Amino acid sequence: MNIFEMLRIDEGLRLKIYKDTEGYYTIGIGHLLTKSPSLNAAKSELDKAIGRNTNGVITKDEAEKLFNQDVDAAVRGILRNAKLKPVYDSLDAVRRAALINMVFQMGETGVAGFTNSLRMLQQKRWDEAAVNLAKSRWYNQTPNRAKRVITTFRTGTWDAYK
Repeated sequence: MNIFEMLRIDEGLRLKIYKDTEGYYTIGIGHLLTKSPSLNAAKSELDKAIGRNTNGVITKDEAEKLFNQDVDAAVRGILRNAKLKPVYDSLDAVRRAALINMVFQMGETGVAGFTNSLRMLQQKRWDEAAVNLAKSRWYNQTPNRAKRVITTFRTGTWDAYK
């Protein structure tokens, strides 16, 4: 198990524009296109992302290309963020993947706002951090995925994904 397989499990794969859990236009492996309610706006974002005039449909190769970019972007987002980088640095490789997962899902700014949870994680108070992470809109809107990520933070194992 690794961060790519982990996120493939949590995000799934769809080759045509669709709406994610928040109702936002998305494609591929959880690649958010826009928060705009306009499908045309979403299609324009897609054309720009891929580099060609699409029909709202991409290939698997193109989906995996955006995925690679997006995972790299989540890591870059962590490392340039002054609140997230120290937490990431303090973590083992399995829990580092759980933090990348969170940033992939809700963005650098979103995760950096989890101040109290981040502190508990850096203190390695795993059960307490797990309880704190669940006290969130994130957990309430996507509880099964949040549970998997939180179990990964709690145990430092891949038990939730195997």
